[PDB]
Amino acid sequence: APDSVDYRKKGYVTPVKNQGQCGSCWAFSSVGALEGQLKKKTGKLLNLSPQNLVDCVSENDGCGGGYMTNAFQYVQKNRGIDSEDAYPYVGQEESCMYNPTGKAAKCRGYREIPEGNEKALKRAVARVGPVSVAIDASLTSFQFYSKGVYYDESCNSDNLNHAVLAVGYGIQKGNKHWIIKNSWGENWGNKGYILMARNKNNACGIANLASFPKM
Amino acid sequence: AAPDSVDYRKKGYVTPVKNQGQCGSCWAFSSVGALEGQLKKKTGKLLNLSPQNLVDCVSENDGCGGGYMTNAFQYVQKNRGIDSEDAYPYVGQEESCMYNPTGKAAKCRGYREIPEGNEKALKRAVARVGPVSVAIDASLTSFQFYSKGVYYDESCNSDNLNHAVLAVGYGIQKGNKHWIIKNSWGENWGNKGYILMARNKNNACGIANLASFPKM
Ligand SMILES: *CC(=O)CNC(=O)[C@H](CC(C)C)N[C@@H](c1ccc(-c2ccc(S(C)(=O)=O)cc2)cc1)C(F)(F)F
Ligand SMILES: *CC(=O)CNC(=O)[C@H](CC(C)C)N[C@@H](c1ccc(-c2ccc(S(C)(=O)=O)cc2)cc1)C(F)(F)F
Ligand SMILES: [Ca+2]
Ligand SMILES: [Ca+2]
Ligand SMILES: [Ca+2]
Ligand SMILES: [Ca+2]
Repeated sequence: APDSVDYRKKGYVTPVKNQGQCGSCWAFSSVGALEGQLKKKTGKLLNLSPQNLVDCVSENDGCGGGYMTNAFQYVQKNRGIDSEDAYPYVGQEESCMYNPTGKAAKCRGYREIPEGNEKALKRAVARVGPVSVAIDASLTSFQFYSKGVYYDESCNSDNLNHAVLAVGYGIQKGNKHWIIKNSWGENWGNKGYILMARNKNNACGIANLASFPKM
Repeated sequence: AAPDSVDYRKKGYVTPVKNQGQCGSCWAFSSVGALEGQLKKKTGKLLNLSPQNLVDCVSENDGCGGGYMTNAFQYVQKNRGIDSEDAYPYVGQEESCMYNPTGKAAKCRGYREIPEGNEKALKRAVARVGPVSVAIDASLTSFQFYSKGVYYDESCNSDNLNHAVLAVGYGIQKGNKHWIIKNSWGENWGNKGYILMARNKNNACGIANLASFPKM
């Protein structure tokens, strides 16, 4: 495993999205991991549709929230997920409108990172690609993050409430970090990204509910 | 059109009422009951399946901390099997996964969901398939102290699903349509462990909001 990796440089990460008021971060996180695998398997980078997941993953609760594994299982059972161009984001739960003609990716299952294992999360980001992760995003400090390696001990690894995407990891000024892609728009944080402290005892519970799609 | 009333207990599709104890494992009892009914339907054999196997091994759920039935059906499918209660007994607390393939007694090819909120679709599913896993709002004190009769309470909350049970049938009693529900709180609870819950009373207690059954 390399000491640092960044999938944005390789072209495995789509532009930062804005979920709006909807509790759909889990759909943006799932799509980001699927997008990375799709690029890995076909050489194509394209936007996949979070709305498709919000409207059709009955295991989840639409804008009320959800888990990424349920999203990967749906794409697997459904035999596909639409591209964003074929099923645009609207920011509110609506009836399933999945369209097989707009199918842009498939999923053969999923793999979960063992709970709290930052070492395993790091190997996955390195050898598989971007990995869906859950963190505690409740603090005002995370919300007003702007630069540097974010860390707060008030972060509660037992209070997971937000889904994001680990697109890489590394070190900045001797400080280990995860490169995290958020879905709060290009203006939140650092152009929509946040560097989160790595190996500081699973800060913000970053390795507590991580998983990635199989393709 | 489906029959006016159905009771799979008369068909031998339902095992005795179990007691989950203090563990938040109602979802595992509801899942195993739905699997036990399809197993009886497809093979003619009725046997107890293991809730413990689900509690210890369904990583998508939280063990005794709670969970959902669809995650359990998805585990049995992905796992290629679920143990009998005899090969993996209920202990009422979270333990390490100790699934034994040699003790497998049922399998799952996935699951089907009932459309949300549709008590009509749920009635047709129960009649066509057998017992169906369902989730309800069991928080009311009237529910916890239920004894007999068709249960209905206007304050039951449809969006607050917090408990999993098993619909083994439906019918009518004293003019009130009902769902026949097997609970996992022991035989002393309710009516020998069962409760009749109001049917077609605008989805009372959210009975049709999260109903599913395993494919075999
Ligand atoms: C971020 C965001 O926009 C909302 N946060 C979440 O969705 C968060 C992500 C996890 C990865 C920490 N999850 C919340 C959540 C999970 C699950 C549900 C839910 C699913 C299914 C149903 S059901 C069975 O009735 O259809 C009901 C609820 C809701 C929210 C959580 F966990 F609360 F943080
Ligand atoms: C009945 C009983 O014994 C406890 N009630 C429940 O399990 C209830 C049944 C459903 C059908 C309403 N579900 C509760 C619940 C669901 C999900 C979790 C949970 C799942 C996964 C994780 S994770 C992300 O860490 O893997 C964490 C929690 C817990 C409880 C509910 F919804 F709260 F009523
Ligand atoms: Ca819903
Ligand atoms: Ca603080
Ligand atoms: Ca788990
Ligand atoms: Ca699931």
